[PDB]
Amino acid sequence: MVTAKKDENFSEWYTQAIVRSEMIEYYDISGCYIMRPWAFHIWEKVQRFFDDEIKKMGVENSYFPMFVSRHKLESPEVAWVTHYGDSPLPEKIAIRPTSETIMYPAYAKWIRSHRDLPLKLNQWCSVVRWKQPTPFLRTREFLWQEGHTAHATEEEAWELVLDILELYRRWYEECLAVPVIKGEKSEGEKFAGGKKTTTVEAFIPENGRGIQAATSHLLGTNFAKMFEIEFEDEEGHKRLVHQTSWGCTTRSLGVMIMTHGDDKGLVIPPRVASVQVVIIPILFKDENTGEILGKCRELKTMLEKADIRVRIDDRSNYTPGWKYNHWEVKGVPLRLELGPKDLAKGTARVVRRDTGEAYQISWADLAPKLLELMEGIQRSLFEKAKARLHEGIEKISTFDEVMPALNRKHLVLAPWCEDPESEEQIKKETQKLSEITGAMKTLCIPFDQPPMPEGTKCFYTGKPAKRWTLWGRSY
Amino acid sequence: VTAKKDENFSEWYTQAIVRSEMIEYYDISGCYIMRPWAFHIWEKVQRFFDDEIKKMGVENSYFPMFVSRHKLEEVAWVTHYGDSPLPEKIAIRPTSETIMYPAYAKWIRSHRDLPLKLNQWCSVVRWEFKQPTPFLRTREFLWQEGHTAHATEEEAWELVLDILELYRRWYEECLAVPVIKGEKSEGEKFAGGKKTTTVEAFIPENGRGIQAATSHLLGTNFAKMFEIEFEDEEGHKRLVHQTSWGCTTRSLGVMIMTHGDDKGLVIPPRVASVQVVIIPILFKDENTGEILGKCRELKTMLEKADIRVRIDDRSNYTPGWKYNHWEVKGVPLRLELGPKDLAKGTARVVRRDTGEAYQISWADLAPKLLELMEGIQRSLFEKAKARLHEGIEKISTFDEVMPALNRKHLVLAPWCEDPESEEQIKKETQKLSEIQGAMKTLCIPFDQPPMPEGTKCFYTGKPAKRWTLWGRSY
Ligand code: PRO
Ligand code: PRO
Ligand SMILES: [Cl-]
Ligand SMILES: [Cl-]
Ligand SMILES: [Cl-]
Repeated sequence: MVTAKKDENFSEWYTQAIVRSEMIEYYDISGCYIMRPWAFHIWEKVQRFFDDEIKKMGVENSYFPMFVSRHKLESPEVAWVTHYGDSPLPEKIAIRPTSETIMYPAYAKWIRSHRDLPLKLNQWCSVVRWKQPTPFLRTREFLWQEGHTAHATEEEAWELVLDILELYRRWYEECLAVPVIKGEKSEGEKFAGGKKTTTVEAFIPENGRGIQAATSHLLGTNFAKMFEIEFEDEEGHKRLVHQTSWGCTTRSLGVMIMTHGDDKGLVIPPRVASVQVVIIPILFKDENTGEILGKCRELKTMLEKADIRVRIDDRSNYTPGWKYNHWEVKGVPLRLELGPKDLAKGTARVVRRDTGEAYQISWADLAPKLLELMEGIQRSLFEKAKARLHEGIEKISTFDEVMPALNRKHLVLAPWCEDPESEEQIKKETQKLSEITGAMKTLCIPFDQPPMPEGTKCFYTGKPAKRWTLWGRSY
Repeated sequence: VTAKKDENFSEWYTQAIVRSEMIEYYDISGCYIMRPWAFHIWEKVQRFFDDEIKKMGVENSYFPMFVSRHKLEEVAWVTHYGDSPLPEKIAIRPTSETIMYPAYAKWIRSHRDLPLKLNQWCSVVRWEFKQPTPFLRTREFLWQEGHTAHATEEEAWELVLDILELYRRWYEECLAVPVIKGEKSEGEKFAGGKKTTTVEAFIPENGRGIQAATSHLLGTNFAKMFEIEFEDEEGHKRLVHQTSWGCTTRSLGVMIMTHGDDKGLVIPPRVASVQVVIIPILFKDENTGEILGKCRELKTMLEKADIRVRIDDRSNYTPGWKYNHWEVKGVPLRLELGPKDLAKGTARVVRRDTGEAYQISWADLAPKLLELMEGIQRSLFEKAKARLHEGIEKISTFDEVMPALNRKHLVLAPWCEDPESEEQIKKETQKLSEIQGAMKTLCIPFDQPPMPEGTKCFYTGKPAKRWTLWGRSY
């Protein structure tokens, strides 16, 4: 059971929710965590969804080495292997922080003709980047997928950037039921070396902080010229390829926990629940023990015929109430209870994890009714989170409105001139003002742009505003 | 491929893997990029094995790749991040055991907590490889590693054998590679384990056995080291009985070696990223769409029967070049479509393993190909199975060893299972080859021939316990 309240000590609540649901075991090396099966199931669900979808686009999986040489890599985040035993290595080598400099010389070799394009590769793997750490959200080693494509034209690459971003929106919004906002990163927050970076952003109300949930980069021709990735044209001329890079990590899991967890623990959206329905037989004295177990197995068969993922917790060595607490901590969306009274009526009692509402459902009606309940729960998790997001964003016009909004734990949407030095000035000014990390930075320039009335000044510099921009305190 | 597989096998292997586009080289020695043509085979066997161990209640997990100095008291030391030194150096994991088993000691308290069954899909780094080659001797490789804890030895041993059977199916049903189940000798088992089981394969071209996968009955020794104890139903503290089991991308190497021929790779249809390559008979600048349009219609029809299909419509290569290209990659089936094929409603299909050709009506295309594919798969297995049984000589005395070794064979010999005799045999077989390469045990096969009363060990003279399989090996 969880005892910390989510709206009181949020970080203690998070620690308790992920430990007591058996998702995480803490580790002696700061920022590394053991990922226990209950978490890994969710990761497998979202991985299967994303892997199928990118296969439909013609992306093929591959595996590149986890080590990278000093020359190919050339910064402060990179872990260096420098010794073997007590002897120093002749040349130190790095553990991959990301694989651009690992794959792209191979791309340079593999690409000769426009007939070789597009090249579309993806890798499921872990990476290492070395603030204070948080399980799932900021860890030193994390699991991810990284996709890397090369195209003959820029327009084709950008289309792929946007298709991938849409997939990431589905990953968060259709699987995890986490609303996100699509936008571009500012020039100082984008991938180093790339042309343009797009992103989905999520919000965490309890601390009012924005978090980058996934990114899709138009690399353009910048890496192509640094790695000499050229192809021959139909015309016969040599051209640089146009590249994209895109990645998504186990941060998504943390975002889901924070988004849907409550004072009793996890709430797992049915689309990623390894167990959607847990069937709990109520055995007390020997009150029709075998008939109960048999009817439970029947119900499991019947529900699996509608592709519902069902476990029967018929373990002897635990009490039913213990089983209720266990699967509630764990976040299983639906609990089905069956006792001698329930066998007598031809019904079963069903409790939704998200709200606690109980239903008596006859056996014949179980499958369609539970499908309806699961779709209701998924949709309701999403809509409540989306409402919290809508009320977490203040639209403002001048700098004076910023500190009040931030202190309500809100994001700000403000007209901005998009000058890069102004972002640094704003970060430092908001840090200083919050003293009396507290800094506000750009989360993204949203795709969905309100109208910009003629003569709207930048909310900070007074120069003409270019676009509406989403700022907040960040992860 | 110019090297001949029976005549210069090392060379044949290197040429065949590179010309097949399965791997790419890298600027850090011993590391190889797995390109999709090979990674897809990994993905298929991974999915099969993972489905089957999930049917057993094994669940996947992830453990960090670093180990502290504190917890370790020939490791790779990470000592800096950026230009900044770490306060204390950390290390890259030597074992996963050293990270998982303290966690196991924490998680297991009561008989209620058993059995615990975990698996990890990950990569592994080994820093001392002698001279590298793809899939066999590499600085980094992929694998799965399963670790379980049970309340009794019988349950753990049951799982050891169930996993071994899954491994047999991995090799034999996916990769069409025949393997032999057995238990390792005392001198070749996992160090602190009770019993190690193995599937073994055989490479006829150099006559070497190669270990395909291992499933260990660890017993209670690791439980004693790490204090993985549980309280049983009567209140007593007992030690858990552990198992571990693993299998690696070396499996891909063994498939190459088994099925490849002088033209190059032959990939079993069950795991081939492309099962059917469609080759339009065209030449540059001629494309009117008639031939490519029919090729696309055929692709759609074959994909409806869940056949994995690729069309090679590249303009700059002649059809002969493409035939050679896809044969060197080892696509099981090629479908040639040209002007007469079009003008008569047929297609010409060629099997990669035998070179036999079929003129097939478009209507019959999808059924027939399914048939062809299953045939190819079965044929690949049974031919290899025959080679395996022709490579094993059943002997009785040491006198027969050196001849059999020189026929590039394995020997099945009655043995007293004394470990020192195993190391003596390694030394002598080795000295004899030098004067003309050592011969070790591969396994004691589960399938034991009858042992006539009073048979003596082929080397020591003492009473024989069991028939043991010996050979040179990888
Ligand atoms: O690390 C990143 O952000 C990009 C996207 C995935 C690969 N590299
Ligand atoms: O190295 C081995 O053979 C065993 C397999 C699982 C982990 N360790
Ligand atoms: Cl653009
Ligand atoms: Cl069950
Ligand atoms: Cl020799």
